[PDB]
Amino acid sequence: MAKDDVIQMQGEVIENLPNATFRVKLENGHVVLGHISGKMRMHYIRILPGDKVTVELTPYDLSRARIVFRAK
Repeated sequence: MAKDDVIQMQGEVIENLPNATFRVKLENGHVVLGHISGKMRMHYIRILPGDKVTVELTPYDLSRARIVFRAK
């Protein structure tokens, strides 16, 4: 199936920063920085270092992605 250049990766949080920003490391070890938003995200969720979450990398670069809900 064809589509944009968006790909969901499975990584774990490594650090936590303000501005609704968070860092997660993929399988290669590289950490990506992004922001978390949405419905379940506005429910005052609990985030901590070591949690499995999904992140969608953008074509802009490999140093900025979108924070997605936890890894199913």
